[PDB]
Amino acid sequence: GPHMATGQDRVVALVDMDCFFVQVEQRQNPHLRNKPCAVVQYKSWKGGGIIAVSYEARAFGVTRSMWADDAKKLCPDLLLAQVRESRGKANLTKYREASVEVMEIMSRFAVIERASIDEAYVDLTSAVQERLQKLQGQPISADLLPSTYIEGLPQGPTVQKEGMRKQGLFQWLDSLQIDNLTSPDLQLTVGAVIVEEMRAAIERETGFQCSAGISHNKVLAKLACGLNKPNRQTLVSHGSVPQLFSQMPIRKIRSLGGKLGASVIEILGIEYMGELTQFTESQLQSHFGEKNGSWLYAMCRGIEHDPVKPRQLPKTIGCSKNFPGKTALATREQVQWWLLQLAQELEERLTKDRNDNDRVATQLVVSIRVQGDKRLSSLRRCCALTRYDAHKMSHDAFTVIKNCNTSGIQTEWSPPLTMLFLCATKFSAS
DNA sequence: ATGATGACGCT
DNA sequence: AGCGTCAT
Ligand SMILES: Nc1ccn([C@@H]2O[C@H](COP(=O)(O)OP(=O)(O)OP(=O)(O)O)[C@@H](O)[C@@H]2O)c(=O)n1
Ligand SMILES: [Ca+2]
Ligand SMILES: [K+]
Repeated sequence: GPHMATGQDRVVALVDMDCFFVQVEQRQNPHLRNKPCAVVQYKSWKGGGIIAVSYEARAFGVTRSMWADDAKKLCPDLLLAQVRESRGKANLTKYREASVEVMEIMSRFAVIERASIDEAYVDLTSAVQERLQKLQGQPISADLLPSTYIEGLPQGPTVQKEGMRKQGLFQWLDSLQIDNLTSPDLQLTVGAVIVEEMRAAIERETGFQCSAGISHNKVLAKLACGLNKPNRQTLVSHGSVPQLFSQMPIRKIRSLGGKLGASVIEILGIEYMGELTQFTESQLQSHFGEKNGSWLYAMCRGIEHDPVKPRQLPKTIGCSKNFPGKTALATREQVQWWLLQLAQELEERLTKDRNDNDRVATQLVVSIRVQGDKRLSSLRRCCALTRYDAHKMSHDAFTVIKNCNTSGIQTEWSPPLTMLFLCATKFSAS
């Protein structure tokens, strides 16, 4: 009752760019705009691997991981943009720089947590409180929420998508208590107004469209963002959670998409997030551990406490290349040349990072895979990163992995290497 | 022969 | 430290 927390203390938004890599290429090349198109890397094996897909192309069944030769069988007019290749490997610099453009814009509105190349969480609690004061109780016009969906509405006693959307928005606004400044539903609505403004600024200043979710925590904001894509935003209120979760497959909630979520389903004999409410917290802790059990107990009620962490820059800077099947590295010369290739790209990115961001990495992580292992990584070793010098970094990487060579011959490498990875970590201010 | 990333938990 | 999970 009066002491039962409802997890309505914050306003959190998740902003996610639509078909990011595709939009980056379509901004650069206007011939790709408003067309079925995809982004592909490499080209020789089966036309290249598709890594991003425009919504027009998704209508034909094109998906990520598809070989482009196979995507062309579903969508013969599919247009393709190729990832840049430098020093023999895919180079994602264009997308990292486009990401910085977006993140710097969102940072004007609030402190962000950079979750990925194209996603950021925003804690809007303070900004909402401010905007509510600037209001002083005037109602919020539907005109301020032109691309907002209210999940769960319309409901109660038109056949077009936008008609639905407006009907739900009208019901939501008509029931709002704009007089109470601590009403959570009011706070979410003002949050959504701000997110409309943020999304308009991103589009105005970059050309890029995005979707967003607005709720009271990160999991609900992420789920919300996915409900109405592309180019729309969705508000998921605390009150909408019971119905939303009642048919929500457990795997759709962030962190439950893998083995843990599969075990929740199998051990408890359930399918949907809402079914978790019927277990005590101690029961869930007994099955899934103290941390996971408490998290599930709260999360299935719409409650989660993970803070939006103030972090706009990535914590690691890594360079990786696979050498699949027949191309696995079988000579010391090969291993050494590719370590140098990776190390040169890493040196370039590290020097740029140090000039831009006033920090220096202090640890170099080297990771390899040997032919035969089902695990993505077969060995990971660290060494000191004392100088931004590619030849030194590649020599140190070789020193820390060279005893993996089963070969009795000095020149050969066995088993051959199917993956090389160099990662700079443990940043210090400079 | 998906590939190239990136954050965080466990021991 | 080194490995694994989960995600873009
Ligand atoms: N396995 C994956 C995943 C992502 N990505 C990259 O991260 C970007 C954002 O990932 P995403 O949000 O999951 O997908 P999206 O392309 O933005 O499309 P949308 O968000 O559904 O509109 C993609 O554009 C790139 O394809 C990559 O490389 N491999
Ligand atoms: Ca996206
Ligand atoms: K994303």
